[PDB]
Amino acid sequence: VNPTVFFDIAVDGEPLGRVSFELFADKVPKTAENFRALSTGEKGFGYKGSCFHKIIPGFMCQGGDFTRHNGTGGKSIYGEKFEDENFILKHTGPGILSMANAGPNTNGSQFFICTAKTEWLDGKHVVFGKVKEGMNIVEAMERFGSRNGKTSKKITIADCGQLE
Repeated sequence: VNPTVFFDIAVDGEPLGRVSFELFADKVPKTAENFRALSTGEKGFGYKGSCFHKIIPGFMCQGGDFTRHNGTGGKSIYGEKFEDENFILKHTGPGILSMANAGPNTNGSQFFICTAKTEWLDGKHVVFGKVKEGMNIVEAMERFGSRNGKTSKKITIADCGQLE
């Protein structure tokens, strides 16, 4: 019953491929739900059209700032911010999907996809999903990043929604 959502990823507008994700609703219901809803855009805003504004090769690709596209924006579907649901799940390797934040209980809409084991984030970021299909696309994405996270082409979610 875990949901599956997808991003049609594009680079300066040119389709790269579809990545799909398993959201672990069975362990972090509220967090999975937030990402699911923002992927369908059913609440009237969401991820369609936003970019990955920070990609650091060999570390992670971060996105989800759909209000300001630069790491300052984003909102949850619950209000402005919500709490750390739990730290059951660990950053075990590439493909892990996890919440960006600015300290305890500051979950918005921003997230990142690990491109390695990043266990130093364990117990400080809530892990809630995993890539599933199209890890390779996220690897291709890694290559438009830089050591500081500035990206050298506009990597976008041209479309997104739920597959199941």
